[PDB]
Amino acid sequence: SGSDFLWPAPNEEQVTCLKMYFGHSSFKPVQWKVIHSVLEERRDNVAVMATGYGKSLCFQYPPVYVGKIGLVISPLISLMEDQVLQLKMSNIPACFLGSAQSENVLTDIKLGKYRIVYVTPEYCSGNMGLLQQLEADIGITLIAVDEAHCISEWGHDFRDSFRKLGSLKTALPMVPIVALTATASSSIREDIVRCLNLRNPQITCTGFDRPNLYLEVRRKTGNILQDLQPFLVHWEFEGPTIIYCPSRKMTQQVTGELRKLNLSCGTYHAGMSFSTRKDIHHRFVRDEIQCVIATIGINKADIRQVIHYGAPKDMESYYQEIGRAGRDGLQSSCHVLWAPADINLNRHLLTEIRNEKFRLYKLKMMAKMEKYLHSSRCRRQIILSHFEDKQVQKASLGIMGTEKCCDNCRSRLDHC
Ligand SMILES: Cc1ccc(CC(=O)N2CC[C@H](NC(=O)CCn3c(=O)[nH]c4ccccc43)[C@H](C(=O)N[C@H](CC3CCCCC3)C(=O)N(C)C)C2)c(F)c1
Ligand SMILES: [Zn+2]
Repeated sequence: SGSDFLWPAPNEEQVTCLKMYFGHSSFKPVQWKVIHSVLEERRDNVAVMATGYGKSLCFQYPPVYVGKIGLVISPLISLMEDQVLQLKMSNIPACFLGSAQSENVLTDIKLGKYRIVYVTPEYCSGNMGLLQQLEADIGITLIAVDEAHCISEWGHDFRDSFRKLGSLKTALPMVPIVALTATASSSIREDIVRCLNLRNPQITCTGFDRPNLYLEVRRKTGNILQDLQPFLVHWEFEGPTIIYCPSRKMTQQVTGELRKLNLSCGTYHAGMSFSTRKDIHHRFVRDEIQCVIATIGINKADIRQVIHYGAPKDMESYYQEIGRAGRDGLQSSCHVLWAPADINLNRHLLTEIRNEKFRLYKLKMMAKMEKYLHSSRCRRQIILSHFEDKQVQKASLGIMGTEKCCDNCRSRLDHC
C-alpha cells in the first residue's frame, strides 16, 4: 500500500525511490507527514518516537529522493557508523565526517557526492562555514538532530555539546531542522523548540501502545439513550467522558438526550466562539461538567471514557481522538458505537469530489475504517500495524492478547 492511505498522495517516483533504496513498500503515516513537510514546506519538525525505532527513514529519505545532501547530528558514534554501513550497503553514498578525515572525503562532500553526512555536535559547531558552503553549492535538504532532548538543561542527559547547536538556525535559516527524541515531556519539547530556535515546527508524537486503554466496538441499537445507558450509573458517567459525534446535529441530539437525565455535559463544536469553547474546556478540566459532546483539542489528564457515537471519520482522526483518554496512566476505555448506515461510511457523499486522487483517498480511508469496525482481530494490533513499523509493534508487550486489551482479545479468551 504505497500511496493508499496517505494525503497528499506520494507520487510514483517517490514510491519507486522508497522501494529501491530502502526496501520498503509504503510510508508509515507519521513518516510521510515528516517527509512531506520537509520536502514541500521546508518546515522544522519536532518528532517524538516513544519506542526509539522508526526515525531513520524520516531524515534519510528526503536527501536520497531529491539527490542533495542531508546532515545528521548525533553523539551516538557507533550507531552512526552502523547506519553509514547500512546506507552504503543500499548503494546510498554516506559518510561519518569528523576531524580525522581525509581532505579527499571533504572535497567529495563539497562536490555533492555524499547523500548523508553524520557528524558530532562538537564538529558541527566547529565547522559552520563548511555547512554554509554545502548549503550554497549543493543545498541541504534537512538537518537532523538525534537525541535532541540532550539540549535541555532541565532533562536527565544534558550534553554541553548541544548548546552551540542554537546557532544552526541562525546560519541556515532556510534549512529545516528535524529534532528527534523519545521522551514525551512537554517541557522537554518546549526546550527543544526554544534552544534550537525552530520556526513554527510541525510537532508529532507517536510510537505508543497505550496499555491503559481498553478498546471495544459495538453496534448501535438506534436509540441514543439505550446505546448510552451502559456507560451510566442521580445519573452520571463513571468518569470524565468525551463523546465524539460526526455532526453538530447529532451532537445536539445526544446532548439533549443526556440532559433528559439531568447529566452535567457541554457541547464543543466549531460553530461556537473561541471564548465559549475555552469556557467549556475549562469547566471540563475543573470537573464542573462530566461529559463533553464534541465535533472536532480537548486536553485533560483524567479522561476515563471516550465514545465515538457513529463511525469515526478515518483511522487518523480516530487515533488522535482516542489518544486524548487516560493521559494520567490510569485505566480508561474507548468505545465506538457504529452502524453501516453512518455518515462516515456513506460512499455517496464522495461522488462529487473532483480530484480523483482525493476521491480514491477518501474511499480507501472509509473502507479501512469499516474493516476495522467489522474486524474480529485485535483492535490494538490493527492500529499498531497501520501506524507503526514492525519493530515498534514487537516492542509492545504486556497488553496485547490479554483481557484488558480489547473486546476481541477478551472474546478469544472467553469460551468460543
Ligand atoms: C493503541 C493506541 C491507541 C491510540 C494511540 C494514539 C495516542 O495514544 N495518542 C496520544 C499521543 C499523540 N497525541 C498528542 O500528542 C496530542 C496530545 N496528547 C493526547 O491527547 N494524549 C497524549 C498522551 C501523551 C502525549 C500527548 C498526548 C497521538 C497523536 O495523535 N499524534 C499526532 C501525530 C500524527 C497522528 C495521526 C497519524 C500521523 C501522526 C500528533 O502528534 N499530533 C500533534 C496530532 C495520539 C496510540 F498511540 C496507540
Ligand atoms: Zn487486543
